[PDB]
Amino acid sequence: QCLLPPEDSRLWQYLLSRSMREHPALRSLRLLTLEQPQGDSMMTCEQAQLLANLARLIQAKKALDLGTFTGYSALALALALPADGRVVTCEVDAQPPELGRPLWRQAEAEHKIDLRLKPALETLDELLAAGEAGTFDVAVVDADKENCSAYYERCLQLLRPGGILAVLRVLWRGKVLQPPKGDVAAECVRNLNERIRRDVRVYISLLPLGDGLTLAFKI
Amino acid sequence: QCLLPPEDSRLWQYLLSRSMREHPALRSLRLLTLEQPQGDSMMTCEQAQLLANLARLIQAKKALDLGTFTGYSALALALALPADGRVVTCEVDAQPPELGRPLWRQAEAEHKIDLRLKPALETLDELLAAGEAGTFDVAVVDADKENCSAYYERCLQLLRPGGILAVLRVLWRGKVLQPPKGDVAAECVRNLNERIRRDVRVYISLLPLGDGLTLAFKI
Ligand SMILES: C[S@@+](CC[C@H](N)C(=O)[O-])C[C@H]1O[C@@H](n2cnc3c(N)ncnc32)[C@H](O)[C@@H]1O
Ligand SMILES: C[S@@+](CC[C@H](N)C(=O)[O-])C[C@H]1O[C@@H](n2cnc3c(N)ncnc32)[C@H](O)[C@@H]1O
Repeated sequence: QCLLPPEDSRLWQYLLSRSMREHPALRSLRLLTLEQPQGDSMMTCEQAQLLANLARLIQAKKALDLGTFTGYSALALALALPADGRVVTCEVDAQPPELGRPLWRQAEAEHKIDLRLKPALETLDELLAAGEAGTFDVAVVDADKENCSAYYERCLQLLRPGGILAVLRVLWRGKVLQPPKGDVAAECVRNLNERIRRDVRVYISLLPLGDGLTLAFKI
Repeated sequence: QCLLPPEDSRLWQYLLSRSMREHPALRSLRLLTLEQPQGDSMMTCEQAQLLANLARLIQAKKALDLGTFTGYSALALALALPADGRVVTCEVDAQPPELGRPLWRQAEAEHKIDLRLKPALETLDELLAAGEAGTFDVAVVDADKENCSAYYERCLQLLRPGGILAVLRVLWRGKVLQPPKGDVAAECVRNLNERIRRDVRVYISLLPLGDGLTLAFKI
C-alpha cells in the first residue's frame, strides 16, 4: 500500500530535518490544513519543496496547479517564482482556498496566485482556446482522478518544451496493482500510468514520495 | 536502516516498470554488473534515470561522475547529453571500468566518457587549475565517503549557477542516526549532511531512493 515508513520513523524524520527549508507561512498553512477534513490528502512538505526546487531550477515564471485545496502546492510554487511569476490554481470548492488565502497574504505571494474557481477541465480548455499552448513552465496535476487523463493531455500541451508535468498520488495506496472492480478512481490512476509509461513526448521518473509522484519532462 | 522495501517487492516493481526506460546498452551494463561480486554497489536504475533526466532537463553538456565503478552512472549521464557532451568519470580501480567499456561503445558514448583513472580529488584539483570552475552542469558524488566533504566543495565550485550536485548514499544504512565508535565513513556522511543542510549556496532535496539521495541545486 505504501513504499515509505510511518511519518514517526526516526530515519524519515532525519530525512526531513536535514532537508526541509519550509517558509514559515507555508509551514503554518500545512499545520492548519492537517486539521481539516481530507487534510491528509494535501501535498506533503518534501514533495512541495522538490517541485518548488525544480521550478526554481528551470527559472519558471508560469505554473499551473490543478486542485488548489487550501493552496499549499500553489503557495510552494508561488514562492519559487520571481516577482512577476504567476500560478494559475484550479479548484471547485470555494471553502478550502479561503482557509489558505490569509497565509498566501502573509507570504506576500497572494498577487502571484491566480485562483480559478471552476472545474479544471474548463480552465484548461480556456487556456488552450486562448492560444496559450507551450507557454507554461510547470504543471501540477492533483485534482480529481476521474479526469486525470484529460488533465495530463491538456497540461502537456500547455507546457513549453523543457517544462515539468507533475502528477501526484499515482500509486493510489497500492490499488494500482489490482484496481477493485468498479473502482473508477483506481482504474483512472492505473490507465494514466500506462499512458505516461508509453508516452514518447516526455521522459519520466516515478518517485516514492507521498502516494507516488510522477515527474514527466516535456521534450 | 532503509526507507524502502526490497527491490523485488510488488509495489516497487510497479514503480520501476511504469517508469524505467534504460537504453539497451545501459540495461545490459546493469545486468552484467549484477553478475559480479559487489555488483549491487552500482546505483539503482531509477536513481541513475532520475539523474540522467535532470541532466537532460537542464540541457547539460558537461557532467562529473565520481566513482565510475563499471560505468553505469557515467553511461546514464552520457546518454542524456548531446553529441559534443562530456562526462568526466573518476575511479581508482582500473578493473571495473574495463567491464563497462564495451557497453559504452555499444551506446555510441565512448567519445563522451572521459575516464580519469586516479583519485577523484586529484582530478577535481586539475579541472579547477585548468580554469573549469563554474562550467559543469551536473556532478554525481558516489565515490569513497572519506573524502566526500572535499568532493562536495570542489564539485560545487566546478558547477555553474543552476547546476545539480547529487550526493549518493547519504543515509549510510541508517548509521547517520548515531555513527558507531570508530566508524569514520558514517561520521563523514553525517558531517556532510549537516553542512549541506545549512548551506546557503544551494537549495536542496533529500529523496528516499537507494541509500538516500541528496540533490543540491547551485544558486
Ligand atoms: C488532493 S487535493 C489537492 C491538494 C493540494 N494540491 C495541496 O497542495 O494540498 C484535491 C483537490 O482537487 C479538488 N477537485 C476535485 N475535482 C476538481 C475539479 N474538477 N477541478 C478542480 N479541482 C477539483 C478537490 O476539491 C480538492 O481540493
Ligand atoms: C558505489 S561505487 C560507484 C557506483 C557507480 N556510481 C554506479 O552508479 O554504478 C564507488 C566507487 O568509488 C570508487 N572509489 C573509491 N575511492 C575513490 C577515489 N578516491 N577516487 C575515485 N573513485 C574512488 C570505488 O573504487 C568504487 O568503484
